[PDB]
Amino acid sequence: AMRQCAIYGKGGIGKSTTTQNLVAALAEMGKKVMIVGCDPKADSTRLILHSKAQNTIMEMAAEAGTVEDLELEDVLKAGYGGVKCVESGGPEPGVGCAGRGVITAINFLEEEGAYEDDLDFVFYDVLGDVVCGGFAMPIRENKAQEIYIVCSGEMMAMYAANNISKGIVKYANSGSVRLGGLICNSRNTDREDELIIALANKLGTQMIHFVPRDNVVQRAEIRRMTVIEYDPKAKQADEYRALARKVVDNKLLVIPNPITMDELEELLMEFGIMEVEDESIVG
Amino acid sequence: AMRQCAIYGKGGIGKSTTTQNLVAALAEMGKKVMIVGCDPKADSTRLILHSKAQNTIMEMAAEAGTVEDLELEDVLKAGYGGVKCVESGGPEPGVGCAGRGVITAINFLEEEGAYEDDLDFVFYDVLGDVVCGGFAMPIRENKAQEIYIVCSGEMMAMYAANNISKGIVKYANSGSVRLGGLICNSRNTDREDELIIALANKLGTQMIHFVPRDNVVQRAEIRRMTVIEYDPKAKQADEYRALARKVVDNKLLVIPNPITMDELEELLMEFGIMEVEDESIVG
Ligand SMILES: Nc1ncnc2c1ncn2[C@@H]1O[C@H](COP(=O)(O)OP(=O)(O)O)[C@@H](O)[C@H]1O
Ligand SMILES: Nc1ncnc2c1ncn2[C@@H]1O[C@H](COP(=O)(O)OP(=O)(O)O)[C@@H](O)[C@H]1O
Ligand SMILES: [Mg+2]
Ligand SMILES: [Mg+2]
Repeated sequence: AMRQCAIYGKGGIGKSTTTQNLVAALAEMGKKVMIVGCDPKADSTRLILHSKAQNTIMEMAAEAGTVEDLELEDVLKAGYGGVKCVESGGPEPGVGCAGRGVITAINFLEEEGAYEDDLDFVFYDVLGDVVCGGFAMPIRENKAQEIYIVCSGEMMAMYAANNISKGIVKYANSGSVRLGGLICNSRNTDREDELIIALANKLGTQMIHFVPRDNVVQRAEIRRMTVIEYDPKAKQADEYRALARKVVDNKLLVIPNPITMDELEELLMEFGIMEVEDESIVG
Repeated sequence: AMRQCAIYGKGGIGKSTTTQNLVAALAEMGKKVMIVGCDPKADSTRLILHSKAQNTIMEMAAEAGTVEDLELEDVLKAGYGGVKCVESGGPEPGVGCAGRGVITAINFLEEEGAYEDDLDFVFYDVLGDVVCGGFAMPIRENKAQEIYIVCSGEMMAMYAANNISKGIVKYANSGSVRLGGLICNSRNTDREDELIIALANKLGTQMIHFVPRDNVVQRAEIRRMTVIEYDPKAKQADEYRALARKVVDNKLLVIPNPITMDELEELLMEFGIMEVEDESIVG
């Protein structure tokens, strides 16, 4: 068996940091994992590969001739813990559709047998600011059964979580795409954990983990590593191991109940997030 | 004469707060302004209209029959300082193209003569996480001559600024779309002003204003107002008046020089943004 998972969320919310660290923790447990980068930023695999980034399927297809010309053994790259890595890429700004590379990449990986019987997990790291074109494809075409949304007490982050949830509902008449959980990537603000638990409950899911804000992430990433590899003893390494454990153990996969903007505003005001003057722990 | 301006930037960076406050300051000066919301979040006019939000052209066209059926006098709404307001709207998550409403809205406003000879400014408030479909239309179809990008020391915010700049370059062989400036929306971090000045210089533009992080924004917005209307004496009201003055006075409109991710990473490391442990002013 293999579990096809996607990590969605607004830009800069922590999808790639959270995904690569979660996947490093899964590899540390003995899981076989593939990361498929589905964000035009195309740095979703750099911490596994110890690299600047990774050349994209779009770039490699352009050099080879066509995508069907590429070899999977030439495309996939293995890094920390034997984690397999691939980047979709996408057109330059202002051209066609920012998500078109995701469609090409997932279809190529499926056609060429990348989904080996011994993989335990695939994680798609997907841009979530718009739910359309190739960014919607993992939901619309039933590629990722378990959606985990990285979010925070930020209105935009919660709005994005709600829109991804609407996408899941839209396509629920076929396939098996479900919301698996919210991951709160901390803004170091009072009652943020309570806020995302409350949002999860309104959507019908759970807050699968509260990831603290820890500057060790900046120190590991300057060195192109996951915290798991950079400092296995770090407090934050144990946080990603806890998230990985709860993902492995998770059995709650729902058709979510999207909320109104009235409900989103009520949550923010209920937990006093917009009335906070300073961080929970200054420094 | 009228100046067609667009405010771009990543989600949650401060486009709508900055645009509505800038435009309130322009109205306070005696300028005639229209805001065109080009973000599916569709809350780009609520602080001018004292409102929850505004019904969108897509919503109103669906109720009327077709868009060509709508009357401009029924669509535009005036709020604080006589500022005229309209929202594009867009399809539900998972459908067609998130930006399609922007195309319909701008074409309708142009056809129906919304661009009255007495308007001094139009501001499009445009989603900037992807530069494609209707989100690219204001650049591709020469609708906004002056692009101002709201950004911060956040890598994602600078990446977005660079991608919007690539879009401007892509379409520079026709029309007159130019980069007018970066607006730094402060994260209360050391040397962030210096970082965005340095980014502006590499792109060939300027940092037109450094907008401080001020919790008075949360207090005004809870009451559905700009800071300009909520508290005309506020320190932050004078910040938006300074931005408005520099926009009125700006004559630097360039074809930008997009940078590499290497250059973006070099900027972050040069100004020590990722090595900071606490905010510049705690609290
Ligand atoms: N838990 C965390 N603590 C500290 N910094 C974090 C944490 N999670 C993410 N970051 C930082 O936040 C920024 C954005 O994270 P990233 O995963 O690249 O976002 P996305 O992939 O959603 O655009 C990066 O600078 C990253 O190092
Ligand atoms: N200068 C500022 N100081 C304090 N809060 C701000 C400031 N600018 C924006 N905000 C807040 O940041 C959030 C996002 O701003 P918004 O303009 O809605 O972003 P966007 O339109 O780019 O998605 C809102 O909660 C807004 O009140
Ligand atoms: Mg990423
Ligand atoms: Mg907005």
